[PDB]
Amino acid sequence: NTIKILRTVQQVRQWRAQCFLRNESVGFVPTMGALHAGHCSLINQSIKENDKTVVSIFVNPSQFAPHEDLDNYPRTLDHDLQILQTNNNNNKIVDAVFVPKVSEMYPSGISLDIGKQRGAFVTVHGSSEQLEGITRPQFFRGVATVVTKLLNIVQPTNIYFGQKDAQQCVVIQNLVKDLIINTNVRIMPTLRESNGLAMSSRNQYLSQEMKDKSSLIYQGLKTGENYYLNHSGDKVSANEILQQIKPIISSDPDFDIEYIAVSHPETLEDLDYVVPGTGAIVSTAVKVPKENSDEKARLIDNIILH
Amino acid sequence: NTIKILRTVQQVRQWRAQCFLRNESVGFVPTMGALHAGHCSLINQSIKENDKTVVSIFVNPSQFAPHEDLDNYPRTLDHDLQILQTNNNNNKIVDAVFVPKVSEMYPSGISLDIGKQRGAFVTVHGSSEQLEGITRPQFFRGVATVVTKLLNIVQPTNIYFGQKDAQQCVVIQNLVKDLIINTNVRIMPTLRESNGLAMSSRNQYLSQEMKDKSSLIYQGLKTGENYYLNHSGDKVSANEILQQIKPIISSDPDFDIEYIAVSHPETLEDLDYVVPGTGAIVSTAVKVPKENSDEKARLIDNIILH
Repeated sequence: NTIKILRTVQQVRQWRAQCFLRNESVGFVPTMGALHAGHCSLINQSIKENDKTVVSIFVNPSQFAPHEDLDNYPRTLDHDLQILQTNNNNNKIVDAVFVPKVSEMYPSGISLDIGKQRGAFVTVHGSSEQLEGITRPQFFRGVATVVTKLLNIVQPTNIYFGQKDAQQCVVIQNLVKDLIINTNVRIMPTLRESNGLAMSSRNQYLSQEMKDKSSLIYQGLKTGENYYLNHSGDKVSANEILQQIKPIISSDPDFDIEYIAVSHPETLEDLDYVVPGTGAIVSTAVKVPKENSDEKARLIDNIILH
Repeated sequence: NTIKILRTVQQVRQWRAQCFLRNESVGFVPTMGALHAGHCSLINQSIKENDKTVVSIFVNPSQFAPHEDLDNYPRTLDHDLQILQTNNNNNKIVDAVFVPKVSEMYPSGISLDIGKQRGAFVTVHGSSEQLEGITRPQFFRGVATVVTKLLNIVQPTNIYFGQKDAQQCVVIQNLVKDLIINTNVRIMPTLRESNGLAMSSRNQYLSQEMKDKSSLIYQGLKTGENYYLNHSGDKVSANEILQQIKPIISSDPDFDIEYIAVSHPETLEDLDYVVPGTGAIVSTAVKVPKENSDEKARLIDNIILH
């Protein structure tokens, strides 16, 4: 009837053991808090597909680099609980939310200084170094490590991720494949504002004109997608797809394009051709102006070719 | 009634799902084949403690280094099946044995060349670099990676290891602690020949005088243990314990002592004092003559202080 807040691993074990006893499937949505409509899309899918659903809220230290001041990451638990309650008014419910301390998730300790780290860590080699990993070479080892721990605590039937973090989704798919984990990885299409802007935590605090300006990014990617579709079931030049997107995201002089890539959906290696039956991940990272000064927000988005 | 040979992950999933349906606890003994009485001691404990028991036989490539010719590791499956049947005559039974191909355990491929490796790997930092890891710096990453995969395939209630590989046991205990895995790690005392020699695969093919000569190693360690016991519940100098052992293993001029260590049972850092209530792992690696020429066998053994 109401959401159980689980603070410790043993509390989750007890909660999950009762799900086991009841023969209930268990969906799992991992988050770092600061919930928004995108997270609710995942949660609502978990509720459709599973008898019971649990959400985690944990700001994972090991995906941050030492030069980042992790102490100013926003803690918004009361807000997040409200999101979860308001979404529940709009539907089974979210049954439990897991909000651990760092020491529960890292019983042997954790440092941002990799030279000081101790204990078990997981690296998905070959999925972690390119694209988003270039500016954050430590990031996907942190992600794979904490998702492994969460999967071992919750032991879900299904775990849910949003397509907007495309490389992250590939890292998790290969994590589950390679560690041979008994869970389904469910990748949900990105939830978008009306104008096509991918949902993010920035959205709700930007002016309408700000969000409208940023919707050009998706508009660029959609043009590349429409190009590939018209050419069918013969292979399509990846570079020719890139030439449809870049001039459109370039149409705004204020945007700084960090990359636009056409990548194999399993190995993330650059493609020369997109083949129907295999497809591609077409992803980008773009710097857009924030509100004032020279501070700029880094937005990512992508579209999947099949 | 007879042992099911499971070849694929899906076969194990089906077998384990029937154990789940039957509400049966599941004990698990992982091996690389070439079974001997030591393995049977683990298996017999698993049968005492669990409704169902499964053994794996898998020579794991990722714990070997490129200069090692993995192709001459002995494959003895028919022999191992005989061990498992003969031990079963002496008792529930071993219900299943899992004998996978490399490609099933490494779906993204495997190389001994670490620079060519791809996919998820697990490292237990801080437990992997000292002692046995000095001559084999790649070894315990290989071990932690394959045990993680096996634990995710079998999903056992209990997993069994022998104390003789003391560092290996610490690596697995910290693996399960740090990845927060829902299994008990059961460490069984080392099974020994009558003269005290730790059971190994070499034993059965050495002359009686060969095994009798090698029993000096355990005899050295036992003297250090008896020293620590007499001093009680005050702390005991670790170096003074070492001075009881080394002259005894040195009594044979043919033995080459690689190390003798007094180590913290959780961090494996060198101890200056062994404190009752914490204790220590006292371990050694010794080169002894093999049969002829200059080839020498590397033996390891240890004793646990409490």
